[PDB]
Amino acid sequence: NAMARKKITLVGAGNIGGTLAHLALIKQLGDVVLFDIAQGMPNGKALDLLQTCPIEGVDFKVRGTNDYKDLENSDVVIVTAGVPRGMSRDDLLGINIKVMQTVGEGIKHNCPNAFVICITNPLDIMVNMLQKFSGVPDNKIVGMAGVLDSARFRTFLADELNVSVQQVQAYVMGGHGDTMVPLTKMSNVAGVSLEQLVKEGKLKQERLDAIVSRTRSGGGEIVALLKTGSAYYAPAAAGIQMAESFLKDKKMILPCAAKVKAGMYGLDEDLFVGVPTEISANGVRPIEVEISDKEREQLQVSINAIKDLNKAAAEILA
Amino acid sequence: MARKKITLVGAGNIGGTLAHLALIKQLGDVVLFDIAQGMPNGKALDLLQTCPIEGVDFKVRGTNDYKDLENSDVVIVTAGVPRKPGMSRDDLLGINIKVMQTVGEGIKHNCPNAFVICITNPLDIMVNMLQKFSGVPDNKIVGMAGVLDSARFRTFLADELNVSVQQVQAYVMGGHGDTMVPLTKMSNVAGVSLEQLVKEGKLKQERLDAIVSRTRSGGGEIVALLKTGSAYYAPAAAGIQMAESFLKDKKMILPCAAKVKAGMYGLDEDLFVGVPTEISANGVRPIEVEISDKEREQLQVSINAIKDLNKAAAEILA
Amino acid sequence: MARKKITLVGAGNIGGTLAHLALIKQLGDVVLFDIAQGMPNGKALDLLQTCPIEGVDFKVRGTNDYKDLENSDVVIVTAGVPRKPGMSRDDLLGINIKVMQTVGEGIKHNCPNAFVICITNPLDIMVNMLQKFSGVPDNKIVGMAGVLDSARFRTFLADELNVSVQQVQAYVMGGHGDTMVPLTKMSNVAGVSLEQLVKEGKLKQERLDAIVSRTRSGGGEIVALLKTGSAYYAPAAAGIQMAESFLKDKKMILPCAAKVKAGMYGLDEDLFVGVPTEISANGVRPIEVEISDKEREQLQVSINAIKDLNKAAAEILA
Amino acid sequence: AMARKKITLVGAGNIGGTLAHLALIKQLGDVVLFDIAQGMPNGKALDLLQTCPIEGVDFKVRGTNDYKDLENSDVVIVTAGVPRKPGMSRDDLLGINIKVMQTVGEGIKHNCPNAFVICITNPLDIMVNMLQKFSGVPDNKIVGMAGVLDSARFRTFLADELNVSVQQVQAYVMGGHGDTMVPLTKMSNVAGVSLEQLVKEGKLKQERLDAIVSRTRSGGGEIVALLKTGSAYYAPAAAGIQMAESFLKDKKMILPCAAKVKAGMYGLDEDLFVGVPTEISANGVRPIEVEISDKEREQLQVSINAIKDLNKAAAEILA
Repeated sequence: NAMARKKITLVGAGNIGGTLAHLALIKQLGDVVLFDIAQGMPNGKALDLLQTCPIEGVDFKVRGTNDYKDLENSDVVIVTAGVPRGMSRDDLLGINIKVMQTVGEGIKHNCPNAFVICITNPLDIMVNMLQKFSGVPDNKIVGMAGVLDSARFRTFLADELNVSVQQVQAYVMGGHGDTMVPLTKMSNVAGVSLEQLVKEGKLKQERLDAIVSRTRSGGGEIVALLKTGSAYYAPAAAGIQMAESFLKDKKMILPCAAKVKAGMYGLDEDLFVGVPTEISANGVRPIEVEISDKEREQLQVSINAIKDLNKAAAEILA
Repeated sequence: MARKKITLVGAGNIGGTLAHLALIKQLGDVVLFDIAQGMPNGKALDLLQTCPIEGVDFKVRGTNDYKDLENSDVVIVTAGVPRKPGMSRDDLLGINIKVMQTVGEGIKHNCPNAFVICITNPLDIMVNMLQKFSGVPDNKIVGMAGVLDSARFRTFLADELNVSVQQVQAYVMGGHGDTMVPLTKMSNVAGVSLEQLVKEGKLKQERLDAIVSRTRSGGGEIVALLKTGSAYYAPAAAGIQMAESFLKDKKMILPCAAKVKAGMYGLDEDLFVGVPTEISANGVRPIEVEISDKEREQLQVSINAIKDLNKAAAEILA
Repeated sequence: MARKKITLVGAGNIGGTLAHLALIKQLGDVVLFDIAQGMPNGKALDLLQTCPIEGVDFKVRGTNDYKDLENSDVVIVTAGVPRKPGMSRDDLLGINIKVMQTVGEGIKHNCPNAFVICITNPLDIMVNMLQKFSGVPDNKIVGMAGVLDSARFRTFLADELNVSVQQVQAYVMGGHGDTMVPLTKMSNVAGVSLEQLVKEGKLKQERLDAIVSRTRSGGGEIVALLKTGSAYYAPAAAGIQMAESFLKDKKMILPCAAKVKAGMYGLDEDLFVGVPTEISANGVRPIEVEISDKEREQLQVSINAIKDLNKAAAEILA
Repeated sequence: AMARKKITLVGAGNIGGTLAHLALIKQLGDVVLFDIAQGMPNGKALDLLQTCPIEGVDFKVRGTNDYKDLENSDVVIVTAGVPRKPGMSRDDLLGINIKVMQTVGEGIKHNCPNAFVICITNPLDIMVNMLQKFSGVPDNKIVGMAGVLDSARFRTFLADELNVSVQQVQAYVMGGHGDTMVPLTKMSNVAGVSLEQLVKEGKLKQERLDAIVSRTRSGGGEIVALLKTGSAYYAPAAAGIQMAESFLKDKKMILPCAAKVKAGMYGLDEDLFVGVPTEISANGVRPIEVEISDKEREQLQVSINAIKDLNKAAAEILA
C-alpha cells in the first residue's frame, strides 16, 4: 500500500509562515500546506515557493488554502496565525484566544493526531489555549520560544569569542525578555562554562551581562531596526528545527514551552513553561534538570507571569 | 585565505531571500546593503541568528555604505522601484536608471572585479545600465530573467505530466511575457521533446499552449494573488543558482541576459539579450544554439523591445 | 510513527557505500546484512560513529539474521560472488541463484512489502530470480544497471564538452556492455541532442563513438585499474538515487531493469528489460518511449541475451 | 578567474577513498587521489568522478602517482604508510613509516609548502611530528587527527545509552588513543548536564559510564576484531573532513587534535605535539589551553611520556 508523503501545515502565511515553508522545502521534509484567512495571498506565496523546486531539484509540493479541511492528515501543524499587538492586554488576549479557538477547532476536526508547534504570541498563554481548543494531548503540543533566545545567545557569544557556533551551547528556560532564565553555568563554549571563561579572564563579566541583556531584548532590537514588523528568519529556523526533530525522531533536547507536570521544578499544578524538552517521534516530553537557587528564583517570575495570564484567560472564557 | 563574499544591493524580499539561501548553502559571508535606515541591519541580524540553528559559521551584516562592498566576489542587485499605476514607463526608467547609477558607482569604486548579477526591472535595460555605470567587463555582468521562466515552465510541466522536476528541462530565450521565446523542440521530459509529446498525444497542444501562456504571465499571476508585491522566492532561487555556478565554477548553461556581440544570433550590434549563457569562474559567455526560423522571429520581438528601451534610456540620459 | 528502514543485503564495498550515502542523506535507519561473521557489525559500527560528526540521528546496525529485515521499507541486494577465472558463467549462476533463493526467502518471510532493488550480477537474470524467490509483485522489484551507465556517459560528456553535469542528460536502455542501447537522439547537452552536436561539428562522430564505447566498457575499465574488485561508488550512488525516488515519491524516470509486460516494446512475453522506469511511492512502472528501428534492433540483442539467461537459469533450477 | 579549491589525499586506501567521497559530496573542491600503487588511485578516482552527475556535482577527482600533482593544494590529507603487520617490531615499524613520512614530506615541501596538512598516518603520536619535520610546514599548518574520532565514538555510545540526539551530546577528550586517552568527564555533557552530574542524579549508572569510557578507549580495536581485515575508515574519514572543512570554511571550530603545543601550556617543559583542544580556522591551527583536574592532568602525563619516548626512538633512528 503506497506510503503517503509527510505533510506539514502552516497555519498563518505571513513572513514567518512563508519562511517555514521555504525551509521545509529545502530540507525536503514533506509536502507543505500554507493556510491563511486572507484571500489569494497564501496561494501566491505557495506558487512562488513551488517554483523554487525545479531549481533545487525538489519534488515535494506546496499549496495555498483558506480552508481547514486541507489540514487533513497533517503530520505537523505549525501555528503563526494571530493578530499583532493602543490595544489593551485584555483586548489582545481576547482577539487571539478567539483565533486560537478557530485554529484549534480546525485541528480538532481535521488532524487531531498532528504534532502541534505554536508560535503565536503571547506564547506563554497561546500554547495553552491552542491545546485547550484542539484537544491534542500534552505530548503533541509545544511552543517555540527558548530555541530562539538560545540561537540569539549563541550568536552573540560566537561573535564575541571568535569561535564556531557549533562549539557554543546556550541554555535557557522560562519565557522571553525579563522572564527568560539564562542557565549560565551549563551554557558553555567547547565544554568550558561561561562563568569559567569569566574566572579565567577570557570573557569580561560586563560583556557577559551585556550579551545576556541583549538576548533578553533581542526581538525588540530587531523590531526597532526593521521599522515594520518583527523577526522571522530565526523564529522560522527554530520552528523547523523542532519540527524536524519530531519528523526524524531525533530526540533533541531543546528549550520549549511544554506542559510540565506538578512536582517538576517545584510546580503546584500543571503549567506550560519554557523548559528543556525532548522532541521525538513520540512528541514532546519535559526534562527536569538541576538548577541553582538563583535560576529557580528567576524561573518563579515566569511561572507567576504565566499563572497571571492563565487567570486572565479563564476570566475571558467565562 | 579570505572567506568568499556576496553583497546584496537591495534588502527587499528578494534580497532577504538571496541572503537566506546564501547562508543555507554556505556560499560565503553576506553583506546586505540598502539605502533604508535600520532595515538591512535588522534583517541581517535576524538572518545571522539562524546560523547557530543551521550550524553555519558564515556571517551576514547590514549596511547603508558602499564601502562595505569592498572585496565582494559577487554582487546581486535588486534595488529599484517597482512600476505602479499610473506610472509611465518613462518615469520607471528615469527612477531606476538613477539607482543603477548610484549602484554602478558603488561597484566601480569599491569592488570593480565582482561578478555582477542584475535583477532590477525592467531587466531588459537595467543590466545594460548597471554595466555602463559600474564599468565592469562584458564577461562579469549578467541579468536574471530566463532561469525564472524556465523554473516556472518546469513546475507546470512536472505537475501536468506527473514526473520529477529533475526530468523536466525547459529552455527559453528572450525576455518575459510577450518577449519570451519558448524552445519546444529543446525542452523535454526525460529526453522526449515537448513537441514530440504532442505528436504522441501524451500532451495536448492545448495544454502545451496554456502552459506556455501561463509561463509568459507567471509573474503577473503571482502579483494578482499576492495583492501586495511580486514573486521573490523563485527569483531568489534563480539568482542564487547563477551565483553558485560562478562561485563553484560549475559551467552551467543557463538562459540569462548577457551581452551578445554583433554577428551572433544575427545581431547588427552588440546587445544584452536573453540567451543560453555559460556561467563559470571566468564569468559569463553567451552561447549560440541553432533555433528555428520561427523561434528566431520570436527572438526578434525581444530584440526590438531592447533596442527600443536602449533609445529611450539614451534620451533620458541626454 | 516508525522511522524509515533500509536493509542492505550484502556488506561488501557497494553495501558499505550504500549505507554511508543513506546516512548522509538522512533517508532512515539502516540495517547492514551479510552472511560473514563480524564484518557487517564492524562496518556498521564504523558507519554509526560517523553520525555525531554529521549531526545525524539515524542508526545503522549489522546482522547475520534475516529477522532483522522486518519492516524494511527498501531492501537493496548486493550479495553474491564476483565471477573469476576460470569459473564459468554457469558456475556463477549456480552460485548466485542460490544466494538469491536465500535472500528471496528472507525478504518473503520478513518484509514482503519492501521495495527491492537488485544489484547482484549478472543483473540481467538475478532480478528475475530475486522476484521469483521473494515473491514480491512486479511494481516492487527493480534492477540497477542503466543509471550507472547513464552516469558514466554523462561524466565523459561533461568533461569532453566542458559543461556542468546538470546540463548533460544521457539516456540508455538494455543492459551493460554490448547489450547497452545508447539513445543519441534523446541524450542532449543543455537541450541540444548529441546527434545535433555532431551535425554541428561541436562533437566529432569519432569522439561520440569513443565515449559510447567507453561507457560500454566502463565497468571493465575500472576493474582493470583497481586490479582488485570492481567499481562501487557510482553503483552505490545509482542505487541510492533509485531508493530515494521511491522513498521521497519523486516519480523520476530512470533506465532500470524492470518487468515489461508482453506487448510493450513488442515483447511476446513478459521480461525484465532495461527500460525507462518511473520510480515513485507506488513502486516502479516501465514506460514505453518511441525509439528508432536501429535502436529497437540494438535492444533485441539484450532481449535475446535475457531470454538466453532465462533458459540457462531454468535448466539449472531443474 | 578564481581557482577551485584543491584537496590532495596522499594515500588512496579505504580512508583515502572515503575522504575523497565526502569531499565531493560536501562540494569542498577538486580532489587529487595520490597513491604509490599503479592504477588503483586512478580506478578509484574514476569511480568517484562518476558519482558526480548523480549528485549534481561539478568538482572533479583524479588519480596520480606523481608528487607534482600536489601543486597548489589548499589541504593535504595524509593516510599513506605501512600498517603494523605481525610480527613487526616497533623499531621496524617506525623505521618504515619515518621513511614514508620523509618521502611524503618532501613532496609537500617541493610542491605545496603553503598547504594545510592533516596527518592520519599511524602511529599518529610520532608521525605528525615527522611529517612536519620533512615537509617544513610551520606549527599552525600541520595537525593530526585522533581526538575527533575518539569523541565521535564517545558521543555515539552516549547517545545510544541515553536515547538522545547526537547534537546534544558533547564529548571532550585529550591525549592519544587507548590507554593514553584522557576523558574530560566533567566537561563532557548532555544538553549542558555533565556526565558526572547525570550519575549523581541516577540518570546514568557509574558502571555504564565507565564501560562507555573503556569502550571508547578500545574503539579502533573493537572494529578491527569485527572486520577481520583492516581497520575503521568511515569515522576516521569523517573526522578528517570535519577538520579540513573548518579550515576551508574558516569555521573556528575547537576540536581535540594532535597539535604542536608550546612549552608552558599544560605544564609542558618543551614543545610537543599533543592531543589538545585545537582551534581550526583559515589561519590554520592553534592549541587552546583549558583547565583540567589534577586527575586528568596525571592522565595527560601518560600520553606526554609515551610521546617523549617515541620522539627519542625517532631521533635515534634518524641518527
